[PDB]
Amino acid sequence: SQEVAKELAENARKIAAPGKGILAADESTGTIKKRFDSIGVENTEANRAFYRDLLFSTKGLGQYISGAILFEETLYQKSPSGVPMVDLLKAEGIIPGIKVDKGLETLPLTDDEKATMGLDGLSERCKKYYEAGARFAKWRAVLSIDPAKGKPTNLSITEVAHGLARYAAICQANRLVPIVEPEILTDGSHDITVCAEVTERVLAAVFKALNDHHVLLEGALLKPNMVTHGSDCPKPASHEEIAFYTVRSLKRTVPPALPGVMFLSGGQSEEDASLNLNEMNKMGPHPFQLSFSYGRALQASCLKAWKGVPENKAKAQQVLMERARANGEAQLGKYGGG
Amino acid sequence: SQEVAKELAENARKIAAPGKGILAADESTGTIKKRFDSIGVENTEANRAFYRDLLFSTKGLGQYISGAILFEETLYQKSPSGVPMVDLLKAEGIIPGIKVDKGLETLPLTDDEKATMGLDGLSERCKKYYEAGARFAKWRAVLSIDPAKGKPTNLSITEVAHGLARYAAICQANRLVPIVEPEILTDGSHDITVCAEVTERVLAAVFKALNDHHVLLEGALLKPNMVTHGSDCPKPASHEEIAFYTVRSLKRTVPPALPGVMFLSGGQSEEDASLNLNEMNKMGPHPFQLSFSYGRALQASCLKAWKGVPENKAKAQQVLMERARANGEAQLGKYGGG
Amino acid sequence: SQEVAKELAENARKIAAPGKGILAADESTGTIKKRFDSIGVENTEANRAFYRDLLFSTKGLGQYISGAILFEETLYQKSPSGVPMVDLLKAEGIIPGIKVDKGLETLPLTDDEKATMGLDGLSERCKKYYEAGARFAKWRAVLSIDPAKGKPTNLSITEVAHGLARYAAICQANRLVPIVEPEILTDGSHDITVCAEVTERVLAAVFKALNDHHVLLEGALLKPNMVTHGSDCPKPASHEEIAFYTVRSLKRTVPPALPGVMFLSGGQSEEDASLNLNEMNKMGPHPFQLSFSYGRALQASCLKAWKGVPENKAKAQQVLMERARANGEAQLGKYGGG
Amino acid sequence: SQEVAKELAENARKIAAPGKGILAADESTGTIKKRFDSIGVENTEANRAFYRDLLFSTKGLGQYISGAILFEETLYQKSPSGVPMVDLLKAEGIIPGIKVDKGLETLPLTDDEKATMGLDGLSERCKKYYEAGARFAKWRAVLSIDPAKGKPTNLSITEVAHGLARYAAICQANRLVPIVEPEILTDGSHDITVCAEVTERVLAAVFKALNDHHVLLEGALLKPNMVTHGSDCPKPASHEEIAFYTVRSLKRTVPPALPGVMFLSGGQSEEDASLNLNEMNKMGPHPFQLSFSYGRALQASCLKAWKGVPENKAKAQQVLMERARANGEAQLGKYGGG
Repeated sequence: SQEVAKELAENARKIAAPGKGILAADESTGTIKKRFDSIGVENTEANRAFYRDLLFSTKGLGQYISGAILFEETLYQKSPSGVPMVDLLKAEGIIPGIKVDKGLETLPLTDDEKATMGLDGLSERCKKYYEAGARFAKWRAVLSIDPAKGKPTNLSITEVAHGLARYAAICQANRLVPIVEPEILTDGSHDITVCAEVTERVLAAVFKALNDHHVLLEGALLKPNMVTHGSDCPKPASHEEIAFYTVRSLKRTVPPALPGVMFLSGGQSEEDASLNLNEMNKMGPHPFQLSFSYGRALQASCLKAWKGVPENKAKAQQVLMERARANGEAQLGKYGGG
Repeated sequence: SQEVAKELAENARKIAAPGKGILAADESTGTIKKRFDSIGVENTEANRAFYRDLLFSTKGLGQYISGAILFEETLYQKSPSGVPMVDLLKAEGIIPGIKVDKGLETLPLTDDEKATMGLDGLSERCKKYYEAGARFAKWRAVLSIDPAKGKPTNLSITEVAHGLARYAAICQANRLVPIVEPEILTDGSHDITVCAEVTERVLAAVFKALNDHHVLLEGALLKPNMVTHGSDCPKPASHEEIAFYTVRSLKRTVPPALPGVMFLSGGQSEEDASLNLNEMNKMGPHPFQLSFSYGRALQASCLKAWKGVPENKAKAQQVLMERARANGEAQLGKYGGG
Repeated sequence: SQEVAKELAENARKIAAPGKGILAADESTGTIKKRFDSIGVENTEANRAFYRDLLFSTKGLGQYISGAILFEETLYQKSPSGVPMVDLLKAEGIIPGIKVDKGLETLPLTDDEKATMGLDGLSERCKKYYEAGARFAKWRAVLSIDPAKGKPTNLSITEVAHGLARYAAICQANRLVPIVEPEILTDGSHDITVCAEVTERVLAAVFKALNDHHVLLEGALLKPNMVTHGSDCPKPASHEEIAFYTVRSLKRTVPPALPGVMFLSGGQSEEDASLNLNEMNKMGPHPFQLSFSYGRALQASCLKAWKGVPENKAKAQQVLMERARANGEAQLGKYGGG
Repeated sequence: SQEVAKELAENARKIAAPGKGILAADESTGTIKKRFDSIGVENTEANRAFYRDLLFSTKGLGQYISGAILFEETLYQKSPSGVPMVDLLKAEGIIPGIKVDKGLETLPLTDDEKATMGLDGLSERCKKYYEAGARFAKWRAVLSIDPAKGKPTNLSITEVAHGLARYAAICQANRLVPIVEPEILTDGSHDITVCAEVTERVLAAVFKALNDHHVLLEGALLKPNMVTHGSDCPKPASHEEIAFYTVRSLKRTVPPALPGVMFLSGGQSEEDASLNLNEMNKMGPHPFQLSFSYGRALQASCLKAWKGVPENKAKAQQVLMERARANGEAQLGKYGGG
């Protein structure tokens, strides 16, 4: 359908807009519990509603945020003051997105390598989510690097690629732009060069599968890890190194019909997440927009500021805006540091 | 686990027992509605319970039937007289089995080629079904032959193989013997030789995938189509031909660690279904047991006899027994015709 | 080896230089026989030497031609006047290249689909050719489109990709930049959209294989067909269409680490070959250089001018220069027509 | 061609005849040099001719040897007394076979993992070899187990399978039964269970590729390693273990349309090679004939007896006969030890 293809491509380009990127706010109940913990907030619906409203009602946010990934609860939620979360996003011109996977399950007879579940009923969910205001979807797969254990195994990589390709095609049949997230975890003490090799291998398998399932790259986005040393390493790789190996790994594997690569921050500090993106965009221009789809790296300071205390709201929204601005500028290679 | 492997292999061999095979009684509500229609029975739970009890309470059935595939409702059902369906099977020494797929969905951007859905929550369902008395599972995939349209497409075959391998591994992790059913439909007017070529191609892909997912063949069973002309053909292929091409297609693709091949009857008459199996077992002995997993081909006369009329019960159970005996004898290559 | 990688990447970029492209002059004895026929020249070594010298001694040719693909004879040949062919190329700053495949052979049990032969002794040949002055290599694979016959078959595509990946890796181990040529023939009456679909499928398989064999894309080049209607079609597709579908097919499949895509002209007129390239480069800038590797489309007029008559030499070299200029300008999207 | 298929299947069954197996006498000049060394014989043609004649003229050899694999020299050789080597084989009713690979080459950018070369000109060679009296061919691929280095790598396995499938199809198009030899070397100190896992993985890939290339299994033979501990292990696995894991690895992967599995002895003593085969055939009957294709394990004592001394001829031929008888009896599970 030319009409569906056009819509998907237009929406994908709008999400990958220059100077903008994604707020990943799609923490499940159990994932958000953890965050609310760090600042000693109790995880009532009302609080989740307060926090999500705090994010999405931030004045001017849409200058830097093109799209927000929601958890299903939030998609159908109202702010404490009674406005639908989707209408907050719409007032800032931020496109609502929806996490659609059902999370992870061990692959039988692997060393705790994970499949991503969620295809059953996906098509029907996508239809409902579109009617609810979503225009893009997210599905996260996870791989581990462990050279001693041959991780990621063939089965790991082939499963991740199968699920991502099926999900992406199903999204596109339902007018949702799929974000394809094959996250290679930082777990371990491998060097950046090992991450690079594994990332290239995984992305080659993912894009071959996307092609096999007839996914329209013009109407899709990628959300990969940056290429870094493992998290058991004592010093992080330099920003220059991370940018070098990350851009190279992408240029080696990703066809340029894909309109955007929206990195996950994967445990990086807020500042590193901005600086590492900025370094890639000094190296511009590129075949595709290199931008951000950040959760913690946009939210961590905002949360630690808000503190569960309502009174801390304005301060926390200002802090969210500082980080959104930083990453918008980093998209353009114009972030000066903070 | 040696213990789990042992159990699976023992159970698979028990299902593929000489002189016996499977009653496929796993019709969904909507599938059973159709059958109850032909004889003008209304599809109440009570009737479904009456009919399933009529099958499973048939005295001596376990002489010829090693295993019965149930629909979930039936697994947790009681006969009209109040005995659990599973306890009827247990009294005849018939192993309960459970259909675990969630049925079919179109693959995006194919010409109505089908994925089989059901992996989400499968592992947990298998655990519950095992506790309920199931010891084997069934998952049906479907492929079409259409040479003009390049059916079955690569995407069709690769999806069918992926789902069957994932399902089989998940079953085995939960102590259930998986029946792997990749049914190539008879739709169309292709010759038996075309069916043979496609069957061999599909089975080669299925068994490579089973190997890739670490499925234990000793603890699995296959439920393939026989190799026949398409159903738009004027005369069926001869029993000798069907047996020739079917056994050859299997010998060309199936490793002999697999303990049984339990054919689906796929629209064949009750008599053809018996004769075609019998012809294969004159050609014995074989590397694996060639037997039956029949639904209509065991049930059609039984249903048309029972008529929804209770009074017709004994006659219908006698008729079921005639067909069970016929197919048990056919497993041994000793069926004389009926 | 950083050193070998650096050399390959530098040389690939030099071949894919802006405003320049490749003269494909690697006609075998039997292929060149045909050309010499059209103008009634007899195929003596001396004539082949005269014609190749006529091409390579063309004054100023290196303004538009970065590289020349030779046949083995020519690589070790002297011009009639006694100068080595390689030294003619070196005086114009044109990089010598070498065809290294051994041509085509039918794949058993296909409908005359072709494997490309040549891996045996390739590594050793590459070493010798490098010592002889070659810095890049060429290997041609061929695929056919026939939807009724399911061409190109899986076996066709997988063989083409295997041979190209093996060859490319072997070249790179020997310091030669591989030109990867998977030519999809124009044979048949399929529409441009069918060519596009098949081209994308083939390129996806080729680049996955290149990744699997550890080929360095930064040190390689692609020589694909343009995307066109089949040659049994009455009107050629418009330049705009050909450019649209060709650039899209590339953007959909080719990672942008590849430095150049040097099209084959595949039976196009000299003028179409220039105009179609020029149209793609109005659509610039691109993720990779889109340029030319033309044989007939650079040579046809030159040959028909020279006529086997020596006296026609200057005229024929002027004619070669007109076409080289045209295609150099087309690389830049600045060709005005001829 | 029914006619070619019939011939191949008949010949494959004749090679895999009960109570018989293959003498692998296809040592290249450089391989035979080594053997002639151990007993201080100088490697003249005349000696190679003497030794090969000593083997092939052994009276009654054809009771136990169905087929002899030759090196090309030997296929076109005469015995010292002037009889063609092929005519010696024909007088004993032994089918001549021919090694057709061109040996091994490193795969670029692997840790010295090997491709097998030889496809170029294979078809034409097969035609000539058939005219010369060959009716079966051999092609050896090699893989290593090194879990620390992820050997055998995907590239290793996929290359081995590609070459074996291409070669097998080409042989069959030329009326030669292909012996498919994917030898997993014993190098290293891995346990028998690791060998088993790797063997199963490799055979699954090989047989999927054979299917993809349209190889007729009924007209082919396999020559795999037995499943054993690595050669750096202090005690060999027991005969019972080796037989258990070897038969299981085959039953798990090899379709039973294949008529024979003719093991390589891979560094085993003459006695172990016989006992290990005999142990497998106590476990009979099997889906395919389990037999032998032995070089050293048939020849070692014969060579050490002959000593380069002509006078030792009769003794050496008697010794060859003892080992041929032993392995013929082992095929039948009736060898009592020596």
